[PDB]
Amino acid sequence: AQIGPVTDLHITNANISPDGFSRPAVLAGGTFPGPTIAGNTGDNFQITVFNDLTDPSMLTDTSIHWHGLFQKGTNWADGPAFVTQCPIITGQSFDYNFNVPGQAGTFWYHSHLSTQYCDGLRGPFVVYDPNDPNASLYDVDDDTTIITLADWYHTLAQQEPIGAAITADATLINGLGRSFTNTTASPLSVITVQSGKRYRMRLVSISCDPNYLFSIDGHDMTIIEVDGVNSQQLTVDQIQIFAAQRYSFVLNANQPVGNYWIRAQPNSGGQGFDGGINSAILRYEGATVEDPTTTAPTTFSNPLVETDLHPLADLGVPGQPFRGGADDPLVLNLAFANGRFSIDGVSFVPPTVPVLLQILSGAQNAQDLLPAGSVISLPSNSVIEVALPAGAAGGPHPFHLHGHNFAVVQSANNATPNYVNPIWRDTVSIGGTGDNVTIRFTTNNPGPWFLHCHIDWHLEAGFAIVFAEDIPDTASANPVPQAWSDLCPAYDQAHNI
Ligand SMILES: *[C@@H]1O[C@H](CO)[C@@H](O[C@@H]2O[C@H](CO)[C@@H](O[C@@H]3O[C@H](CO)[C@@H](O)[C@H](O)[C@@H]3O)[C@H](O)[C@H]2NC(C)=O)[C@H](O)[C@H]1NC(C)=O
Ligand SMILES: *[C@@H]1O[C@H](CO)[C@@H](O[C@@H]2O[C@H](CO)[C@@H](O)[C@H](O)[C@H]2NC(C)=O)[C@H](O)[C@H]1NC(C)=O
Ligand SMILES: [Cu+2]
Ligand SMILES: [Cu+2]
Ligand SMILES: [Cu+2]
Ligand SMILES: [Cu+2]
Ligand SMILES: [F-]
Repeated sequence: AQIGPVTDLHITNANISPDGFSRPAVLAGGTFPGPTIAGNTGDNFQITVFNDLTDPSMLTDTSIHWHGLFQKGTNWADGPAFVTQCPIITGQSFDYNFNVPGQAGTFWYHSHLSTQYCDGLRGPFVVYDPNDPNASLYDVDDDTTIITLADWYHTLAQQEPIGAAITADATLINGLGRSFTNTTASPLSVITVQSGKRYRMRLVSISCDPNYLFSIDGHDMTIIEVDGVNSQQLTVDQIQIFAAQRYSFVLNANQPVGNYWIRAQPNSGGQGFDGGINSAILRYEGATVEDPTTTAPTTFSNPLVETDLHPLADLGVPGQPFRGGADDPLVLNLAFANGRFSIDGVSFVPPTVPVLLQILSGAQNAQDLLPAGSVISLPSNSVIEVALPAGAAGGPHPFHLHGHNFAVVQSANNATPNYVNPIWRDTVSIGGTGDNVTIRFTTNNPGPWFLHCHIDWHLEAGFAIVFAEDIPDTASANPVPQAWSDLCPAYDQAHNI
C-alpha cells in the first residue's frame, strides 16, 4: 500500500481519534500518518497534490516539503511556503515533479505552511536502493517495517493560545497511542515479526516538537542509516531521536516468541508508561494476543551517542581540519526572547513574495532579498561551515538544512570536533548550554534553502534563515513550470494581497 513515484495525493479535512479523542485534522491520503510515498533511487517523482481543504481552523491553503530530498535543479518543488513557492489554494492542485539522483534512504513529507503539519499532514517517504550495500544485513524491508513516532495534540495548532506552554497530549507510534491525561485503553500499534528473521526497521520522527527515547524491550538495534546516509553498523539499545530525524536499524527477531514493549519516551508531555502511554507492541508470529509483560532497564547499556556513528562510505569532511577551516565559515547567534526566536538578531517572518520568485525577478544579492536580514548568500562551489552554539530557550533544538546533508563536525554534549569521519545527516540536535554543534557542506546546489529549527512551534516563532546559495546561477539552474508561476497570482488573488 505504498504509493508513487507517480501519484495523486489528496489533502483533506477529517475527524480522527488516534488516542481515543476525536478532533479534526489535515490529512494526506485520508490517514494519519499519511501513506508512504516510495520509489527507487534516481526515480522521477510526480506527486500531484490536490488541496481539498475547507476548514479554516487548520488553514485551507497548503504546501508540501519532501524532507531531505535535495531538489537539485528543482528548487521550486521543495515546498517551504514563501521560500520556494506560494501555497496551493483550496480547490486547486500542483504537480511536484522532481528526481532523486544519488539519494537512497528514509525520508518523510510534511506540510511546510505555518504549523499545519502538526494538524496531521505528515507521512513517510522511502527511496529504496536496488543495489543497497546493506541489503544482506536483513530479510524484510517494506511498509510493515516503517515505524513513525509522532506527537499529537488535542488543541488545534492555530488555536494554541498565545503565552501558554505547548505540550502534546499523546505519543503515537504508527499512528496509535494513548493520551497522557484521561487515558483510555484505545488500541496500540502492533509491529509483527517472525522468529529468526531480520528486519530493516525504518524509524521516522514526524514530530512537531519532542525528541523520543526509543527502545524495544529485550532487543537491541543495529543502526545502518542516519537521515538517508548509510552508516557503519552501530549496535545500541536506545535511540534518542530528534524531530525530523530518521534511522534504519536491523532488528533481529532473536528473542523468545512473545510480546515485547516498544517504548518512545518524549522529552515533554507524559513521563513513563502508565496505562500504556508512550507504547506500542512488538509481537512475534505465534505469540498470544495480549500485552507485553516486559520491563525496561533502569539504565540502558548502549545508548546512541552521535559521535559513535560513522558513514559506511568514505565521505570525509570538506575543508581543513580546524575551526573556521572553510571558504565561508559562519557562526550563527541563535537566541530567544519574549516569545520570538532570532538568528543574528533577526526573527524570521515569511515574506509576501517567495524568496525564489524574488531571485527569479532579478533580486541579485541577499541584501536585496526579503525578509531583510533573514536571507544570507552563499558562494558557489565552496566549503561552508556553520557553527550553531546552543543556549536559546526551548532546546535541545534540532536544526535542519534543506537542499543538503552535512558533516556533523561537532555534536551535542562533546566539545571535540571530528574532521575525519563524522556522520553526515540533515537534522542535528545543537545540544545544551555551551555546546558548539557545527556542520559543513559544499555548495553545489543553486537556490534558496531554508535553515531552521525543526520544532515547528519554534519555526513559527521565527527560528530560521534562508541560505540563498549561488544567487547568480539560481534562475538558470531551476527552470520553473507554468503551474509554479501561477501559484503566487492565484494565492494573492484569493487572499486579496
Ligand atoms: C567526543 O567526540 C570525539 C570526536 O568525535 C570522539 O573522539 C573520537 O573517539 C574515537 C573513539 O575512541 C577515536 O577513534 C578511535 O581511534 C583509535 C585510535 O586511537 C582507534 O584505535 C579506534 O579503533 C577508534 O577508531 C577517534 O580518534 C576520536 N576522534 C577525535 C577527533 O578525538 C569521542 O569519543 C567523543 N566522546 C565520547 C565520550 O563519546
Ligand atoms: C564555536 O566555534 C566558532 C568557530 O567555528 C567560534 O567562533 C569564533 O568566535 C570568536 C568569538 O567568540 C571569534 O573571535 C572568532 O573569529 C570565531 N571563529 C573562529 C575562531 O574560527 C565560537 O566562539 C564557538 N562558540 C562557542 C560558544 O564555543
Ligand atoms: Cu522536515
Ligand atoms: Cu527539509
Ligand atoms: Cu527549537
Ligand atoms: Cu523546512
Ligand atoms: F529537507
